[PDB]
Amino acid sequence: LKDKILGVAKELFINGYNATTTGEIVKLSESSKGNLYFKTKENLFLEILNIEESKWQEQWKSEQIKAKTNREKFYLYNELSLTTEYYYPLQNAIIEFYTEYYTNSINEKMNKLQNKYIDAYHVIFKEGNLNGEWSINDVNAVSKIAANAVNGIVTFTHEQNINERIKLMNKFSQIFLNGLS
Amino acid sequence: NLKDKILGVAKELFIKNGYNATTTGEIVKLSESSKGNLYYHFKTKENLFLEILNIEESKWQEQWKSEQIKAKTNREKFYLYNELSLTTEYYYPLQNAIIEFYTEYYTNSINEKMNKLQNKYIDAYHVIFKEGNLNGEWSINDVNAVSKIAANAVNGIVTFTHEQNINERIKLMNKFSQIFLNGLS
Ligand SMILES: CCNc1cc2oc3c/c(=[NH+]/CC)c(C)cc-3c(-c3ccccc3C(=O)OCC)c2cc1C
Repeated sequence: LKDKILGVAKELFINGYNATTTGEIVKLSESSKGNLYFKTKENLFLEILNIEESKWQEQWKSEQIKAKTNREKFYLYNELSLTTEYYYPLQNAIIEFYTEYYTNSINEKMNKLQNKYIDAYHVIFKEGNLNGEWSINDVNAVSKIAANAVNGIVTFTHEQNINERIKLMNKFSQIFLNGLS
Repeated sequence: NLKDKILGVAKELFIKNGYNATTTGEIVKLSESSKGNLYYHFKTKENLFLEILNIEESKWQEQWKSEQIKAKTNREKFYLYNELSLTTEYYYPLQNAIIEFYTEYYTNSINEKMNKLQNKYIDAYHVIFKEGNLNGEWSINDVNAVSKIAANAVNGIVTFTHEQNINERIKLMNKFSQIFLNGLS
């Protein structure tokens, strides 16, 4: 029954973490105070990141076959990253959470959510070493970089023409990938 | 000095209490000023904050100009700048008040000046890349884009890697600086 609440949450969060609150989440939704018990707010929010992280991650599975090689897949995952409505449009809300509501158990809990977000790149780079497109020496490192680099392009340019955004991402994808060969 | 005092008191107020918490009345009283003189200079708390952010911006470029003497070549400069940016986040106090503000207003009016404010930060790369071209450290026939990219690539690495110990994160950032810079030839 209580799956309805998440829609108002995902919606509201993408106003921010601070601005949205347990009151708004219930009253603007119609559900008892107790019924919402994921116990804490940071347990609710952290749950939403997974449903959106998964949604994106299965959209990428459904769209990546168009990329024939791994080199194309890298370009594409980064392009698609800009256009998706999953995960990446919450990233602002995380930055607040990252640097405010962080209990020590929450840190370790959502580190698994981090490792999920790199595995897109981990698979790609490993497969490149396999399919013979390049030779990475420390992949899990190079993935952490490519990912966070990319997240940077996506998040910190949410205020200009979308055709341009894609061009800058493409250029990055090209530079980065070339730095490995 | 009543303008500068307000900015100065506002800053330390924001640092201690955060954007949303700090009130105009507090700023007014503690700087021994008046709501009028505040409205005259700044109009809104929204704007006052931007002026602080611009003062700090200039302190940064001032700081950089001094620190970059340490790095001889433009290759070295690029490495060092990206490091400095990474180390910063750990102890910059306005950090938290900036995240509040940034998310509370990104209004096409307020967002206008926030963009103009990042262009000064991008101009740092723009120089490094430009000057590297002239000494022949690389060939970039498109210095403005690659500047935009580098800026946001670094900022992404700084901001979205708040789990590891500082040793590891400097190791990553330099590995990025290595890969990126390498793939320009
Ligand atoms: C020892 C002095 N250390 C400094 C450290 C700083 O760290 C910053 C970290 C950040 N971390 C991510 C949230 C963001 C956004 C801005 C920062 C600024 C900053 C603030 C206002 C305007 C521009 C900048 C800025 O960095 O750009 C200047 C060109 C900043 C400024 C100074 C002086």
